[PDB]
Amino acid sequence: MDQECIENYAKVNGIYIYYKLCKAPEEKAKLMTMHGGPGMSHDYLLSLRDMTKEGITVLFYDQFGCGRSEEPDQSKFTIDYGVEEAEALRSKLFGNEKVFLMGSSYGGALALAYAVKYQDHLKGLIVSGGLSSVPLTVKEMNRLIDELPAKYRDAIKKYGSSGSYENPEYQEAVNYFYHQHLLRSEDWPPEVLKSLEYAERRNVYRIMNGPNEFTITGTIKDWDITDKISAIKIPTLITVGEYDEVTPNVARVIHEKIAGSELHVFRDCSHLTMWEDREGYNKLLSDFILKHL
Repeated sequence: MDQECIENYAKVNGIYIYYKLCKAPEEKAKLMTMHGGPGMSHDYLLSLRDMTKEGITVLFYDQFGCGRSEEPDQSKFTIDYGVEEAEALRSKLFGNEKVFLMGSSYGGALALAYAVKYQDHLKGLIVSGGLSSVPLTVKEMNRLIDELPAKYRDAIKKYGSSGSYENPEYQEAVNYFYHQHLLRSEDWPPEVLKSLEYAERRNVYRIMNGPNEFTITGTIKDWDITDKISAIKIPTLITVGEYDEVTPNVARVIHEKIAGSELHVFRDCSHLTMWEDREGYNKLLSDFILKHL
């Protein structure tokens, strides 16, 4: 039915990286996945496991410094290193095979940076709630914040300006935003909480990203490779939720640059669409993958 995903410890260049590879039956192609954050874990992407019964193998893993993986030197907390970490893993794990790369959110940005350099080692590309620019994302998130009820908006422009991220009136504003643009479900699945827990437990999120989804003061604050992605020539699927915290306008910019790419906006979905519409999401991706073998 399913076959017990297999877990193992790697050792890519210098450090220990955890990776879970759920295989076949009837191997048609492999799909490497990249969780978001930066600084979350592979867990919230587990819903994509269903695609194994479609002949698609889904490779999971905690990126450097995340989840179960060990973190490297701080100077390596970069998207460029994450790229080399992914390529290195692929090469050491699949030799010279071609593969499909999916990316969620910051994982989407990482996937784009990967593809830009190693699309040669790539069969297909999927970007969900991703971005080619952190400054653009931030400007869009600021608009979403301004459409928020005066209370939560004012609470963000007050306690956010004094570093009072711990303040209750501030956390209450973060939950409202999240339940509107991060995940629009009653019962947040367990896998989502584990990744969230992991984000706060390790040091990647705090350093590379910042305090939260809409306060990106970390090291990637100026990252923007919008001018490089048009170099991507492989088949590409871009998805984004209607109420997505990383807005569809952000998704459009990626779409415009990658010729032949398809763009899908899931209605009534936000950022974590794998959970909001698990079935149409898994279907859309598996259809895209198979038709591009």
